[PDB]
Amino acid sequence: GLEAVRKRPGMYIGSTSERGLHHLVWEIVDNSIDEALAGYANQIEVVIEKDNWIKVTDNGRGIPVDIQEKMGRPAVEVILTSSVVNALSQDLEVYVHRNETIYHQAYKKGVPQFDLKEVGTTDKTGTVIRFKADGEIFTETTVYNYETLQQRIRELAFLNKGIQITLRDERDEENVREDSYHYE
Ligand SMILES: CSc1cc(-c2sc(-c3cccs3)nc2C)[nH]n1
Repeated sequence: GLEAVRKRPGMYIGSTSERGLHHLVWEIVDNSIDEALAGYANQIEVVIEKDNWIKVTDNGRGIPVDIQEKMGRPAVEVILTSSVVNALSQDLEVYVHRNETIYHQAYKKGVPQFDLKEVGTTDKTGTVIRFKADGEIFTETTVYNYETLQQRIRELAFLNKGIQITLRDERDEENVREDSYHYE
């Protein structure tokens, strides 16, 4: 049902301009805040990578992977194929650390490029998400802005005392810059 979303993305997101670009980030970030609020996440990271991809990482429990009873498809796929961010992203990747394992799947405009598969072992838990906005949609600007992301990270941490939130800009490879907030 993400096919409508790439037709009238105005209800879902509101304006395809620069402010709609930065709202993708708060979508994913909301999820890690949930994991914090439930009592399992305490650490969260945001990076703007080269070519303006975006990476969010937390140490919560990891998205559920168990197979569902309606179609035999994993929980994590059923969930992402309903994601606004995923629909309006031209590429998107996910890594999950769960059951002592590292699972992985990868999309185009919300269409799964292959079945969830196992790619390693772990003794951690958590989720990683990387995505790259669909330019044919966000015509105007595909460049993120540090100050804007930075101000909002700072309010979120002050709103969630005890939780370490970090931002980093890796676009200028020779000059890497970082801020980390952790209110007692
Ligand atoms: C950074 S994206 C992300 C997604 C999630 C989780 S954790 C979860 C769980 C549901 C039930 C038990 S853990 N669901 C999602 C979507 N955390 N971080």
